[PDB]
Amino acid sequence: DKTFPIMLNGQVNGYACVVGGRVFKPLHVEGRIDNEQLAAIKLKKASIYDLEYGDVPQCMKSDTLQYTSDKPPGFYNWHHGAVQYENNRFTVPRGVGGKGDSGRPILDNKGRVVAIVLGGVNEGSRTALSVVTWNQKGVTVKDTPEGSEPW
Amino acid sequence: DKTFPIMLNGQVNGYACVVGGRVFKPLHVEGRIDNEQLAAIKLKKASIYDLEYGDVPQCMKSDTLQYTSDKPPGFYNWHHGAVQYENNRFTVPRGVGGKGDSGRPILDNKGRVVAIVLGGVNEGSRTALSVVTWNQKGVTVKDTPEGSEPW
Repeated sequence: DKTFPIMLNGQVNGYACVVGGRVFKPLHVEGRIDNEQLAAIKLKKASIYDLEYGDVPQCMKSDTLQYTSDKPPGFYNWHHGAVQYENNRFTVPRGVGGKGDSGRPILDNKGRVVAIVLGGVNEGSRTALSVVTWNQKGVTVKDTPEGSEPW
Repeated sequence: DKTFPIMLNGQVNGYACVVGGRVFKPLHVEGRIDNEQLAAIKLKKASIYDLEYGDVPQCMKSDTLQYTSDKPPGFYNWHHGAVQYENNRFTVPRGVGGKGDSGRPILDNKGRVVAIVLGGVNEGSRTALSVVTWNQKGVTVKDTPEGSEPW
């Protein structure tokens, strides 16, 4: 995958993934993008989903396909781990989920983008993440667990 | 198959397809057909649906069988390559998409016509084709991409 990151004062603060139809960048994290071809994309504020407007040129758009709703309880790959659950997120091994590394998509076996992470730093021995998703009919619904912390 | 070129001062500036029941020829092109039995065709103008008068008799009828709706997203036999999608045209690579080759049919695995190209010289790194499609029961739909120049 080719998801360009957000650089704030030398280090990283988030990952602004590129999905066909709408480029995603969480407004919870800050910093400037460093792609000069994507630097002219208009920064448009949106709702509590922390969404950036998709003014992507069409030929380098839809390079990353996106999984629809009715997602199974099957096996998914996280970029530093693995998760297996349908309604909420499964237990993840600890250590991952620190600070300033959110926005990385949760993929599937076919490589389609299923979900975009927003939180999930630490929630005990079993780690559950606050993550936007598609519920049943294409409704783009965010979901946080109890006592969640932004990432 | 059986598709005809349109002559304009000795050079090719379009391709005319024939389907069982009615012939086809794009509106944006002009010239003379390359057949004596197609020289008596009553030419007429139409809307962007690209409707021509198929007044050919029984002598060369039943040339290309029409493909119905419920088209699968699989392989399709383009003349200069292959197209693999249903909702819109698959991103064909560069090089193809020149000029003067309008109206070329996109065939199937069983030699059945399913769409007729109209435009899209260049979109950038990829190339989207504006074709005519049949939506759900056989109603012909003209589908176009953003800013597609006729071709």
